Parts: sequence; structure tokens; C-alpha cells
Amino acid sequence: DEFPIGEDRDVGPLHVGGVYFQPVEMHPAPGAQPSKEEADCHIEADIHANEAGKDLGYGVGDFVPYLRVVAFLQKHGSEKVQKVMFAPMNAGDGPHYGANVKFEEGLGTYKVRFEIAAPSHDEYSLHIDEQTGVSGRFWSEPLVAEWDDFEWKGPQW
Amino acid sequence: DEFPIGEDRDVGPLHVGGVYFQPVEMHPAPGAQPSKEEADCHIEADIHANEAGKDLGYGVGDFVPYLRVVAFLQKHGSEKVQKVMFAPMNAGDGPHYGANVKFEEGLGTYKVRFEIAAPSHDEYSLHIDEQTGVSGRFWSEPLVAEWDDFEWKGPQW
Ligand SMILES: [Co+2]
Ligand SMILES: [Co+2]
Ligand SMILES: [Co+2]
Ligand SMILES: [Co+2]
Ligand SMILES: [Co+2]
Ligand SMILES: [Co+2]
Ligand SMILES: [Co+2]
Repeated sequence: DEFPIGEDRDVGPLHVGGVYFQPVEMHPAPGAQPSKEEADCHIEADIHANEAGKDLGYGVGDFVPYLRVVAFLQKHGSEKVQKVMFAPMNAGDGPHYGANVKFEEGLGTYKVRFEIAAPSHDEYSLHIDEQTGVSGRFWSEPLVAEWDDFEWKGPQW
Repeated sequence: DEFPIGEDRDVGPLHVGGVYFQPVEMHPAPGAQPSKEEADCHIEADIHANEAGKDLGYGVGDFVPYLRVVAFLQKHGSEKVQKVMFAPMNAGDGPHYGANVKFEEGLGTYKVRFEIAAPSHDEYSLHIDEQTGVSGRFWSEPLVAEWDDFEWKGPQW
């Protein structure tokens, strides 16, 4: 089972969903994420183009690759913030941005914020000529999708 | 308007098409590719998952991101080979890999080869747990789509 972090958000050209479920094993194991055994769960950000995404050239529903996605978790009652760097990966059901996560502050209700940066100038381009190009341009400040009352009560699996 | 490089190829889990048309302006201008004015044409590699791609977790027909695509162009009867690193980008028709290029030995018949490497070790992962993961793996030797008799007969525009 997948469990929602909250209701899907539309922000700019992106439709953004968040879900969590059991920790997974990834190859290669990304960055500094906890192993399947060490982690509390896996959290994924599903990011697909919405209608406004067409101005950048995307088809509506297309996965949007080359983004840099980071999550920030803050337990209600705490001033501590945990930063989670998501990584691009495929599961059985396709390309996602995801991470194994261990909640440093434990059980409780959290504010969960996804900050989504556009592809680096070095890593992606847009056709901009009249004939073949697109009208839109990538966003400069990261797009934000946030849920304010995410309840972490331990594994639901 | 797009012109064909040759017949579409299926290689491993990828369906690969090659087209060319007038040089384009890109933002930012990628790597060391020629400008719109300096180039002879823009060449695109259109790469989507085929049925064998479903084992890697891709939706069949999905664009396959994070690949490293390099084109080699060699005029018939010549020992000179041009190496062109393609860049990921969007045009009005969506994400693809491509480049502005010059045909450096002028008009005539060229061998055109796309070598397609899987994502860098640190750029992508697969879920591999039995529960959420996939049973396929990335290819180790780059995949090759090639056309032995592409005719560069100059701008068709
Ligand atoms: Co939705
Ligand atoms: Co939407
Ligand atoms: Co999903
Ligand atoms: Co994942
Ligand atoms: Co820019
Ligand atoms: Co292009
Ligand atoms: Co590997």
C-alpha cells in the first residue's frame, strides 16, 4: 500500500503528489539515504506536467525529469528541520523522485515541504526559436509544495 | 517540419528515432555545440521505452531520461569521425536529446551512429526490492542505433 502525505498540489507547471510506504532497496544506493533496514519509510514525490506545463514543451501527464527535489520535515513543537535530498529513480510503477527516510524526531505530526528546482542550466535546454521552440521558461526560485499536518505514527506495513 | 535520418531502430529496451531540421536557438546554448548561425542543422534522437523497457520500470512509450547520448558522424570514404555530445532539451514536441551540428566534410553520404549509455551511477537508481522493485537492469555497454547511408544534401529550408 501507498499512503498519501496529503492532497496533490498544483504549483506552476507541475502537478505534485507525495506518498510514503515501506523502505525500499535501491541500486545504486543514493547519496546518504538510509538503507532499507535502517529507514523508517520511503517517501516519493510524483511530479508530472499539468496544463501550464505545455508552455515548456511537456505533454500533460509527462514525468518531468532533471528537477532537483529536496524535502524539509519539521515536527510540530520542534524548531528542528530535517532536510531530505530526493533522487531520481524507477520503481515498478515508473520514474519518481524518492528517498528512504528516517524521521530524526520520531513519531508526531510534521510539516512537510517539497522544494523543487528547475533543471540546471548546465544540464538542460529549451528550443527558443520561433519555428520549433517553446514560449515558457523555467522558474528561477524553487517551486514549493507543502503539507502542514502529516501524521507519522510508525510503519503501516 | 522534421526530416528523417533513417528508419527507426529498436535496440535493447529503447525505440530510437533520428530526425534533422534547421539549426535552432537553445537556451542556454548547450555545451560546445555550434550556434544557430554556425550550425548546418539540428539533429534529434527521439528515445522512448519499448516493450522490453517495462522490465526497467518505464511506462512503454515513455521518454527515457538521464541517458548519455553521443553521435558519431563519418563521411563515406573518410577516416575522420566527428563526435557530438547530445544534450537533453525540450522543443514544442517534448523532451528529447539533440544537438546543433556541422557536417564537417560537407555534402555527401555519412554514417550516423548514436551511442546511448545508461545513466551515470550517481544520476539514477532502480528499486530492486521484491516488493516495489523491478527485475531489469541498465545495460553496461552503450546501445547503438545507426544508419550507414544518411545523405547530407544540404539545407532543406
Ligand atoms: Co492528482
Ligand atoms: Co493538476
Ligand atoms: Co507515482
Ligand atoms: Co522511489
Ligand atoms: Co535560464
Ligand atoms: Co532539439
Ligand atoms: Co549499476
